[PDB]
Amino acid sequence: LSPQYNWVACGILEGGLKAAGVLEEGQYNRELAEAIAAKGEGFWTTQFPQIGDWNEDQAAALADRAQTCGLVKADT
Ligand SMILES: C[As](C)(=O)[O-]
Ligand SMILES: C[As](C)(=O)[O-]
Ligand SMILES: [Zn+2]
Ligand SMILES: [Zn+2]
Ligand SMILES: [Zn+2]
Ligand SMILES: [Zn+2]
Ligand SMILES: [Zn+2]
Repeated sequence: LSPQYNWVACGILEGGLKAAGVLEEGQYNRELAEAIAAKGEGFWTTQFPQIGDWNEDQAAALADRAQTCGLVKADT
């Protein structure tokens, strides 16, 4: 795994997610995704469905990085 997947980078991720206040104990991938997407919900995402799409796709990407870092549990 390239330098972007070690426990250091993963630490930065966890730090980031705790700073955003989206990460919580016993959390699942999908839960975290909804949380990340809820934080960027507002004017741009409602008035523009595509930005809404982008938002959720990023949230999805981050929750996945989080899952690989073992920050959140796999879906059931
Ligand atoms: C060990 As902890 C406070 O990041 O769940
Ligand atoms: C997997 As955790 C949020 O207890 O460091
Ligand atoms: Zn914990
Ligand atoms: Zn998309
Ligand atoms: Zn949606
Ligand atoms: Zn995914
Ligand atoms: Zn932790």
